[PDB]
Amino acid sequence: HMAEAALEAVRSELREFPAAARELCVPLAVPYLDKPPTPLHFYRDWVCPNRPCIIRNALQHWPALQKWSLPYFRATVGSTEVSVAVTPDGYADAVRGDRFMMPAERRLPLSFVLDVLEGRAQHPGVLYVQKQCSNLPSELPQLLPDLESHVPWASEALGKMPDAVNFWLGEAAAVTSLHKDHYENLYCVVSGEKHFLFHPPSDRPFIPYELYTPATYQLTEEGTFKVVDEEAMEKVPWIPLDPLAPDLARYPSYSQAQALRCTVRAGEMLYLPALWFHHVQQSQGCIAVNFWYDMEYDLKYSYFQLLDSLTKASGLD
Amino acid sequence: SHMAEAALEAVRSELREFPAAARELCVPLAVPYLDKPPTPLHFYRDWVCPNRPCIIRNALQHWPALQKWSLPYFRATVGSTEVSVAVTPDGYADAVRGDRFMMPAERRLPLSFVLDVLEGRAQHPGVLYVQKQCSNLPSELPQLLPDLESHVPWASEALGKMPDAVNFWLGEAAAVTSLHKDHYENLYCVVSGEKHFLFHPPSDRPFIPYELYTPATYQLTEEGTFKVVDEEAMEKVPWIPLDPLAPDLARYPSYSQAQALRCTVRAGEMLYLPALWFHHVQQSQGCIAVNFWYDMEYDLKYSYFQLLDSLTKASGLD
Ligand SMILES: O=C(O)CCC(=O)C(=O)O
Ligand SMILES: O=C(O)CCC(=O)C(=O)O
Ligand SMILES: [Mn+2]
Ligand SMILES: [Mn+2]
Repeated sequence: HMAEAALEAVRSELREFPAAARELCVPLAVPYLDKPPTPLHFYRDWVCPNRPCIIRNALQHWPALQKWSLPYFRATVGSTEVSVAVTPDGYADAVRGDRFMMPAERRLPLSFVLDVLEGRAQHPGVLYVQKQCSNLPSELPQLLPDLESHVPWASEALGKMPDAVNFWLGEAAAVTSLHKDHYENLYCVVSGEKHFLFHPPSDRPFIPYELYTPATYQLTEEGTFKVVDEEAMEKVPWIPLDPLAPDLARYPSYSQAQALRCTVRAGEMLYLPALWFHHVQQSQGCIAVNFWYDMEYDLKYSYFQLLDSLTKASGLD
Repeated sequence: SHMAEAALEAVRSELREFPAAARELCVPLAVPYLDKPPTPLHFYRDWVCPNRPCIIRNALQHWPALQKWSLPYFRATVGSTEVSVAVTPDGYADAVRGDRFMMPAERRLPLSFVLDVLEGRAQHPGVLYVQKQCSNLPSELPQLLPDLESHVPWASEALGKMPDAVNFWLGEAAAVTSLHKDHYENLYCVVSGEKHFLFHPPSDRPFIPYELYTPATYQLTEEGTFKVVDEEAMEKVPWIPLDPLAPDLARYPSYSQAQALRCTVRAGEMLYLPALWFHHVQQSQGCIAVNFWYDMEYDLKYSYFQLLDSLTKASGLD
């Protein structure tokens, strides 16, 4: 009886938190820094308040920035075998139909990827060097001397070294579905550009989540794609909504969230804070590197956990 | 419907678990000690941003006050100075008493008389405490400013701002500061004696009770008795009725699922009391203390605490 009234009160506060939080803590545009910050300034101004920014002139020390290019990769590591994600439509690790679709895993010489990117050669579907798991040192070690194993002022600020360094090189059709990571992320564009769409963690009440049975694409011999359910896998929660084409009929509440878009260009470094929902688009053959630092699990993390569970518990998700 | 009653219980269940879940990750079992002042970066990353307390030793060695300051030294130095003194019948200024938020009687007495009371050479009705705050050290006792620093340099650099106020504290052992929290980063410097702190983290809010009280002020009558005059001009004030020293578990049973964190801060030591932390304060007789208030950043942790506070009310736990 009366409990229903208490439930709507709780729901109203959860619905009001995302607006309150952004007016106080979320920028109106992802800000630019004229130069790398000091470790103290970085932690106080961006890391602790959990706020994104793009740092200019932070890679001028990197040999890679003057050297890296599709022709340079061909000459330098063309024969190196790399892991390449293949999908029919360019959405790896994304909800397609009623399944969480995982990429097809293929080993291919880098040279081939470069030909496909340049339109020199074809392949069914969409290619993306996107292995992660610190794929830069793991698969293209010969490129390590062309960059720093870490961002010194950022590593000093956080008091720890990165847990992984990943290399990203994909087709323009290769889109990363909206998701969040429990890492502090420094995303460095060496060539081309990346188009980032953001939601802050405090938008959680309006970001829909559902459980999907996991599946993987299997690439046939006939040049088509099959779906192989991962029968021996626990189910995985994921965000079904496309921020670029949101289904406001199924999840009207996403309109009450507010996305923050931005583009990061070659030579620029983006600080993407921990737990921020992000969706990523790239230019054809974009070359990028990102540094992952495990986040600190403190009051901000415990608070988000409460927000995430209460979003579900209150029936907003 | 029947689902609504079940949904509300799932919410309340998560809220009641949050304080224990949060403290396992974020709240220490005991207040840690530091052997020397930290660097600005270390101070921000280890204590401020994670929002957790510590006591810093050997941080006041540059303060002449640490060698000079004492009850006798003050008498010679500022004994004739008139200062605002809080007076209450029982030693509890800014505390819930019955159906009113009781504010102390503020009187302007020369400091020479306060020292007499503390040393037992003289007597006064009720309990004396110099706690006016509002930066009462530069405002009322400017002669003492040379004996210390106008701010804490390594802390000011870390927080990127200057202190919003510097307060002088001196009171009887019977004068207790009720449990409350501030919207400030607080650096509490004990110059002489000792202060005993009892803490609750912000995340204990689900079980920390709050009520709205009519404000009233004590009035000392010429006969040495205390009258209660209500403050009609102020709107109702929210305050914590509960006494961590004698908890009324019959009235507020839910405090038992909270967990207090106690510690003592001695002369020469500096406590970092993080913003929004609930704290309750006792002092030895004539304890001498100074504290720096830096305004907190109103960031995501503030919004999160505001949400937790609001949810505590919407859900019926408070
Ligand atoms: O670059 C991408 O496509 C994804 C990047 C990402 O997911 C991350 O850095 O956390
Ligand atoms: O010194 C006391 O008794 C209380 C001080 C206090 O409330 C504070 O430092 O914020
Ligand atoms: Mn990511
Ligand atoms: Mn206080």
